[PDB]
Amino acid sequence: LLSPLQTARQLAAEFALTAVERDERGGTPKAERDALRDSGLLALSIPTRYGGLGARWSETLQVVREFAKVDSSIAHVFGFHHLMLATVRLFSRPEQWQPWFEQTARQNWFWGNALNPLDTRTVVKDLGGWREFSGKKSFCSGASDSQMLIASAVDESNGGKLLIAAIPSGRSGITLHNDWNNIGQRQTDSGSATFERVRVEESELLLDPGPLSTPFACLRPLIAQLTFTHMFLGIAEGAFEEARQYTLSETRVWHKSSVREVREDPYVLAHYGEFWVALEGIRLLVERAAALLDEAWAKGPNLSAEERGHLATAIATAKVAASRQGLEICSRLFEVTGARSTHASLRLDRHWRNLRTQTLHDPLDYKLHELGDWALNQSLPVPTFY
Amino acid sequence: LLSPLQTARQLAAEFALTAVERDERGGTPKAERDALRDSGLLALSIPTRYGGLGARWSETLQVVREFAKVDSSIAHVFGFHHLMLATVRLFSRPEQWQPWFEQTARQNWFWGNALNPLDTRTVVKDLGGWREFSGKKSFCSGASDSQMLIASAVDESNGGKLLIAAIPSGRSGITLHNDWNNIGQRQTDSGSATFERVRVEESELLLDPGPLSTPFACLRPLIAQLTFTHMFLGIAEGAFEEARQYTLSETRVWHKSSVREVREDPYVLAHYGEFWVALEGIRLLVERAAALLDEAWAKGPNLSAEERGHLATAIATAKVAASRQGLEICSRLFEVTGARSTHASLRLDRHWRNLRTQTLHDPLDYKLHELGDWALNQSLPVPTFY
Amino acid sequence: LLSPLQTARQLAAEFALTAVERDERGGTPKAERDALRDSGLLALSIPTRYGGLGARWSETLQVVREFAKVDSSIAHVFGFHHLMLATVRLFSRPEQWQPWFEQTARQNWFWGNALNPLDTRTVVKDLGGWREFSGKKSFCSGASDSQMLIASAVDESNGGKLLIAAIPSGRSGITLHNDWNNIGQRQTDSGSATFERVRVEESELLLDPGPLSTPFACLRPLIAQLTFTHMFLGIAEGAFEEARQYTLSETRVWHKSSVREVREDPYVLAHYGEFWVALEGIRLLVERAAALLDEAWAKGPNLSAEERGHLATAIATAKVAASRQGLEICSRLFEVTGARSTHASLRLDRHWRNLRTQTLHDPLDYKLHELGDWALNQSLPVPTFY
Amino acid sequence: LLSPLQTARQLAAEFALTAVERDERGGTPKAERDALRDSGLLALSIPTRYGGLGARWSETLQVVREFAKVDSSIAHVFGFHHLMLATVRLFSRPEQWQPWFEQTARQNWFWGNALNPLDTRTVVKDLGGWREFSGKKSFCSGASDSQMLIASAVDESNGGKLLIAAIPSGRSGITLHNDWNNIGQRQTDSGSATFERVRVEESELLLDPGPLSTPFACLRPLIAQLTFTHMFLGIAEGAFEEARQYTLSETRVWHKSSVREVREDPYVLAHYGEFWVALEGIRLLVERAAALLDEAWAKGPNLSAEERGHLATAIATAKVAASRQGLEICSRLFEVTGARSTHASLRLDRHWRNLRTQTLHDPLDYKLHELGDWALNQSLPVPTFY
Repeated sequence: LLSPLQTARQLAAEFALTAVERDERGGTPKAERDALRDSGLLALSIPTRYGGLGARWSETLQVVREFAKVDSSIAHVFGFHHLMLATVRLFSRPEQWQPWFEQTARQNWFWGNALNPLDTRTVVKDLGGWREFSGKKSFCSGASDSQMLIASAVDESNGGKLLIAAIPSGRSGITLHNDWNNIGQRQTDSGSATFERVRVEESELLLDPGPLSTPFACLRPLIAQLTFTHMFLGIAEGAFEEARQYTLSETRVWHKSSVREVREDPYVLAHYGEFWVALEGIRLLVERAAALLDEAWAKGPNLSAEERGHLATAIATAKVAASRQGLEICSRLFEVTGARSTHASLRLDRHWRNLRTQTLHDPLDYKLHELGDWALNQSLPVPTFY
Repeated sequence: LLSPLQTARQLAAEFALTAVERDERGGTPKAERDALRDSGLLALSIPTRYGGLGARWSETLQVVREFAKVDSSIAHVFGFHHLMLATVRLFSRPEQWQPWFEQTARQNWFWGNALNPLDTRTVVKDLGGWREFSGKKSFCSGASDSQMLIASAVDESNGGKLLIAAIPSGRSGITLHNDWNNIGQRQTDSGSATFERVRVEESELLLDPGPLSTPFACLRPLIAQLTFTHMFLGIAEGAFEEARQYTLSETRVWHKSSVREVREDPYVLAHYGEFWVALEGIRLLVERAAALLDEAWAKGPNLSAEERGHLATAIATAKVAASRQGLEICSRLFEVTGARSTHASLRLDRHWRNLRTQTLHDPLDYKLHELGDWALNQSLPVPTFY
Repeated sequence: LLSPLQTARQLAAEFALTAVERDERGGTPKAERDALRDSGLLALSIPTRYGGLGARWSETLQVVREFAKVDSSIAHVFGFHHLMLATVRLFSRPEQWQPWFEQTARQNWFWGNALNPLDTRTVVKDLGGWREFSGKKSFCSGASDSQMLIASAVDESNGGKLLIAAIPSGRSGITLHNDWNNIGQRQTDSGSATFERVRVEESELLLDPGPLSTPFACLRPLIAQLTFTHMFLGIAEGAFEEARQYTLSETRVWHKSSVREVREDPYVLAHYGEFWVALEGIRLLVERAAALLDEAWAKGPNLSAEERGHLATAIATAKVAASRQGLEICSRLFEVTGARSTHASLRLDRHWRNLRTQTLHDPLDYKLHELGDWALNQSLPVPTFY
Repeated sequence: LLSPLQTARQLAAEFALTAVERDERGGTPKAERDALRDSGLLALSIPTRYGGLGARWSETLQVVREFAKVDSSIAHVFGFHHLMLATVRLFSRPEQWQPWFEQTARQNWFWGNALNPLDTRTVVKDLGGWREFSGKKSFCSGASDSQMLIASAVDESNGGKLLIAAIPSGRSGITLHNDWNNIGQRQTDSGSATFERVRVEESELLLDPGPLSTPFACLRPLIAQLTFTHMFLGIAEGAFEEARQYTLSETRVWHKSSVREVREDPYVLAHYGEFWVALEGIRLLVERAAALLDEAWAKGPNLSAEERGHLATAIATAKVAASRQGLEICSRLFEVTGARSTHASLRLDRHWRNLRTQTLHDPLDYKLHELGDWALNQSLPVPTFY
């Protein structure tokens, strides 16, 4: 009866009831992941001809942003789920990803991450008709309580070429350790995994056209980067709104203030003006990047390298603004909520913690280096794994 | 044969040949204003039915922004000219502004500013069938070398209510001092004037609906504020482009640098990345406000107070970002141009000086206060004179 | 055999072995407080003629700063203990504070805080030869596991004047709730308490000269403010040292870096240069304020209001720099420690959490307001309760 | 009748009467340089046994700071004059610098700069008993209206080794072009020069111990760096004080302000609090560097490399804070002086211009790299020319 956005807004209102408790507990949010299974949003990005909803990427990422306002962990695993589907859609043949799309929309499969282009501990051995992955991996976001995984391994014999495959999460030889113990993103299950002679069929390798091939295939790392960017904006929007309610309800004026109510304090209003200017700038940069992704995705295999590069620059521009100005909002909001807002039962610092931990996996200094290379030299970004 | 934007860019190229020498000289850019007269751009905002070009406000403000990249003083007087035309359009009867629009488009009249809501020195005396303005005025931007002026006066008999009129710039009793001597905006002719029993006919009064009346009439201060905003963006864009060319042509690497060329220095590239993130955020905010102005203007006298309020918030949001981040670009650009870019023949500081002097008339602390009142209390800004 | 600074450093080393686990646990650090009892440092500020160690305030605050580098909660309760001793020294007669100094140095009494000038719930009733406190109090830092408390109450019969007393922490009618549950300062025991007809003798009242009386007595709020300031500097120094060791031991260079080791990465070195500039500025400001406190304290009751005012300005100046630049260090350090430094077993965010929660009780916007009133108008700050 | 500091304060009060006019004119401040000749301050740094005043370096640099508050150009040439005397004192034999010291104190010689370790256009040829310098030089601060110059040349035959000499400014073959045309430091005469077969005696070469030899000799670039640092603080202190007088005298409240007078506006006072916190931090860092220079200078040829390095780090720390926070003060002060403070007759932007132009010859990014190398790796700075 409701559109995807309304369905996501209804789920997020329910997630918000337990978001503070679940930040303290951590672990796997089994009940929340089951609600995502039952809502049908796991097929949001799948076209209608496969039983999906057929949303544009801007709409899919809008839901990730909506979840990140109340629960950035749920947003992370949800956004990564659609990133895994985008991975098989871009790296494999239609004979592969079409059945995967159909089965996902029908059985509500949850896709987790086991792909790390820097963790080289997992290697692949060829046994003729099948492959075997062996080694350890780190940062396996969404691996727990998932049906499918995107797993990677290095060749060693082929100069260390990276190999990507789509395998069931419960396949023999895969061990999810569930050792994720972080200060933020505490319910993304980004722990480690162990692969011991994990059989991989040739029909499960994502080779045509494979990673980092056509500019269309090179949308994969950009989708990953723009997924985090929508999460960052959502975190800041959620921290801003929760700070707004605390200021208006349970915040007393400083005893030296000239205003009787905190709604009219000049310094408080100045802080809120700063938050607004920052958020409005981030919103437009993120949404423009989302619109450019929609138009680039529509090009399909005809996508040009120049258009891919202009999209990469727009995404990184939004990601820098979302990272820096978003983190400043999550810290400065305490100056308008008051000394009583630091009570442990509120966990108001969770927004800063979640944003602080995720903005580190992609150092801002090297993104500014790339944006400056474009601004000064008109150099397009080089396609690499995210 | 050429669109107004192409005509503006062609003028801006010629203006740039003398912009540095004219910044030192100050005074009235008479040759540059005569080029605007012969270009037809003085009728840009006038609808085609009155002999004008019929551009939307976003297109007119884009030309203001394009002139500001090379000559912010010309952009200032050009934007204020169209602001004066919007003043009679919004405040007076069609029997008044229609002939004014017709004669302006036909004779290329240059409209100047003699309106100062915060200067109480000019008073109006009612003689019966006509009135007379008497007093002193300051900040009369574009008054010199103009054909018409928007002049204001206070009625000390009616509690000090402000009265606005449109009178010929050379009417008996009007004396222009040409004492404009400022560190920035040095060719805006913003000196002082003296009114000695200047006759004002009743037909020249802007009374129906008059200033600060309907939401449509309350677009006048927003157009003024958005005109400065496009100028602020243009100044920053011009300083960026000029710094870019200097970095690529004359700047030498520091002797202790790691790169052999300044194009690859990581600190230089990081600075340009910061400039790009800042500029892209300003550009989207400014263009978004321009689009809402187009949509608001199209409503005409059916414009609601709520839609006017959302436009005011969008304009102020873009003005804060353009003012703060723009001035930071005009200062930090010297860190990538080098110690030899401060030669007085280049006047590279003129962008900073122009932006620094103009951001003072609208103090940012009170704009942040207004934006915070909306962000926290959802209070729409009260329409006032700009 | 060891100086007090050497004894403090030796304790700080042992405290650091469990500081991370105790930050998660919260509650009362009973073992750490017993170590302070056996170390003799509870008599650090007491003159040698009363059995104490006779340190100057700069030396006592240096120990607070040294404890804050590894355990800001212990530094908080340790600094407040000496603040309570300064309270009776400045507010009461020598016939009162001399025996208190003697017994404290001889029995290693731990003095806690029950003073809250902004909590009007505790009232005093005059029964004739004695009085009784009744009401509820919050933010009772160091009240648990303490021998003496500085308690306050309001006299609703005399216009609400605040009355301060020094009473045993275990006197009949005093109930400690131990409900302190905060994101930071998690072992300061700053929970709430309830006073049920708690008898207070006239000899226990701090009336001569009493609070906010002479300039010498007005040093009490400045000592409190400077105690937090040394804690803020210590937190930032501790976070810096811990980030330094992590950078040199566990941090790995970004895969797109230009250096083979993280020690030579230009962005990493630039961050550490910013931390050094920030820390050196804070250190000098804090130590300069400590020196003026020593000189002010030496004047005794001959202290002038002007010298007290210049000290207040120097302390607030150092507190602003320590608060703002300190918190920035605690956040930006993650950009040089890396994505693997956010593991929950390290609790590297504890420095930010501790500093973020404590800077809220003294809002910086009003400290800047006070400092501007001196910088512009040369107006000395009015002595008030801290 | 007056001490050096009082004499400098009396000169600076007279310089301030014409500082605004002379910023516009530029050129050589002949009258002001003659006042320095007549005051005896040109012998401030010369010991008493040579007819000088015998000031410590902290006192000499204090005068440079005092001049920079009213006239940064005069401060620059005055500070460089004593830097030239320090050059012969550190690089040459007492048989050379002692007569130079005596003649300077007796005849009030003004020493100018012609030393540029990066401008390699001036070469030296050996003719047996004498040398000849030939080439062009840039940035010859204080060369005009001077009696002695420190001139440098490259050997070419000895692998390009730099050679430094002290020669009379009016020697045959030297041509001072007086083409200094800059946006700031407009009266330092930092134009170019031409050397055509300029004879240099062997007794005029500064070779024992020569440049960059002993750690004591390596104080020369540190004195140069600390001279600029005192100038930067003086510029910011002077801009702050001139802004203070304008705010209190001729600054109107914003018409939307709640305060009746500008002395009590909350945003204005906040800005002044920010200025105070910044200035106080810079003052302590600069003065601590000045004290360390005094103690290092007293070591003489016994100065250790470690003590020289710790001084270099302290100086650079003060220089970064003085450069960045000083420039921010010179820009932000316009937000408290108002829109009427940008009048060209005030030249209030001259403080920002002077500081902006000088902070570029020593890029802050590479100083932070050096301070970070110490903060992280305990690496002392490498002695190089300034």
